[PDB]
Amino acid sequence: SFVEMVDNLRGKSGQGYYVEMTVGSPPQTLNILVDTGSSNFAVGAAPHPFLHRYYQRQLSSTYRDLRKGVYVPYTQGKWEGELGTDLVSIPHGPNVTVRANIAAITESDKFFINGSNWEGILGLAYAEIARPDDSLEPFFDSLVKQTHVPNLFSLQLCGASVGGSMIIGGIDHSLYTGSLWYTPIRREWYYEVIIVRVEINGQDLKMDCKEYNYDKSIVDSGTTNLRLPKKVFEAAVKSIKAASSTEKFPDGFWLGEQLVCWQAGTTPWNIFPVISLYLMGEVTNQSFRITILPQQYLRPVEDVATSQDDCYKFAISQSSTGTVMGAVIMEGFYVVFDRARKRIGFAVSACHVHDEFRTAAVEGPFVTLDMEDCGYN
Ligand SMILES: CCCCNC(=O)[C@H](C)C[C@H](O)[C@@H]1C[C@H](C)CCCCCCCC(=O)N[C@@H](C)C(=O)N1
Repeated sequence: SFVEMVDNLRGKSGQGYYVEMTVGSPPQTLNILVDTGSSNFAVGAAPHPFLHRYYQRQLSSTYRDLRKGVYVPYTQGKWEGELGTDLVSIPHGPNVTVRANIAAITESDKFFINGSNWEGILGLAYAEIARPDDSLEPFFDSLVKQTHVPNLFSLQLCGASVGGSMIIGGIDHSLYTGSLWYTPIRREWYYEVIIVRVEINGQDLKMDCKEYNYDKSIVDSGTTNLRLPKKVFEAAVKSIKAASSTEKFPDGFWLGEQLVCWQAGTTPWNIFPVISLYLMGEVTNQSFRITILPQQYLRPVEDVATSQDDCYKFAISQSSTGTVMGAVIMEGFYVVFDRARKRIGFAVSACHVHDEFRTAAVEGPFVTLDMEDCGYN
């Protein structure tokens, strides 16, 4: 019955993917952003210039107040509100209803996005990072505990205004090609994984692999870019710069502060390198790799002015809180969050965006010694 969930995600490029949900009785319809980078379910519950609608507790007969405040800070954006519970369901998801924790957003800062079309957020990670603390059971945990929905979900994010699928409770084989490759969820808080090697156009960056996970490495559908720790970010940009030297860039471009353009249909993709991220595998000394095409880290940005050229923004940015594999990475694949078996699977997506002479891929197996040493402690 997964076909009913295919194509249940929508969104605007760079503004997150959202799924439709209903909260309260009678059911209140809202678009909720899917965030594997957090664990709190929250919805705008008070007027806001960027919100077209919001959760109205006074109109729901099943709403229960928990009489507790809550605040949640993200890499960018934050909100605070009032905790409570209410009945929730997903129209284009499993046919079930569950009572879950809901944070009614009363105040926010740089959280809601103008014209994004979503009014709430669904944190799909674990209770360990839930606010105010791990006692606030996350939505998916509640779903799994109250219903017969298996403990896993998969995300198929399709880039270029964007669409995709969140298959709740299973894997839909019609959405990917080739084999699924699994990497262990290191610890159950963020969906933390371990990167064991990085190559750019087939050349190893040759850094201590701990640097790749310096602090941590997570998979986050709620982050647009591929975010890399300082040292790693610098090595990558240096490499990407050198490979594309035969072109001129505003330099602010490499910081994501300025976009580059080219005459329509003349983008020199061939000069931008593919990036291969090797992830720890399921067996001893075994890993696999996923390769990223420049069409993924060069996010298209429409030019409101003279819509004659194709412009793009560099979607790889520096981080101080570890590596973040955002939409830039996920859009190229079918990603399975197999909580039950504590692993995350990757497979080439059916909606992959491949160029003409190169192909995004998930390949294995590779042999890699001392992978455990790649994890930061
Ligand atoms: C409270 C512990 C968990 C905190 N988790 C996070 O902060 C994760 C890593 C980031 C979240 O996914 C947040 C989720 C944000 C609020 C909402 C999605 C907004 C659409 C994408 C906007 C551009 C973007 O890329 N935002 C990143 C920088 C971001 O902060 N992402």
